[PDB]
Amino acid sequence: EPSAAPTDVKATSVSVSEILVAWKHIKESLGRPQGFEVGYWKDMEQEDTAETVKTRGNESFVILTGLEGNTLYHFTVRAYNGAGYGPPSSEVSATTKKA
Repeated sequence: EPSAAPTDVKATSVSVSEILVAWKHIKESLGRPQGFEVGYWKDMEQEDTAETVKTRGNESFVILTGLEGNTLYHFTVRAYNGAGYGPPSSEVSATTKKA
């Protein structure tokens, strides 16, 4: 079971519909993930409406696509493996571009 959240989490605006989320891998002494789950939600909606994307393997970023334009998004990232989900990262935010 992953025991720690990823660190150095950053969200970066890419375009009207894309945001890059990147993080640092967890120390192996804290567990070995099958991947990470990124939860994301629009600011004007609850965290309980969050959509999720899973990565698989050891890449420490994902470019989220199909996002609403000119919109503040919030993100958290957590590791996962067969035994379950690890704790979530600090929340980060970025806004998709305008017009």
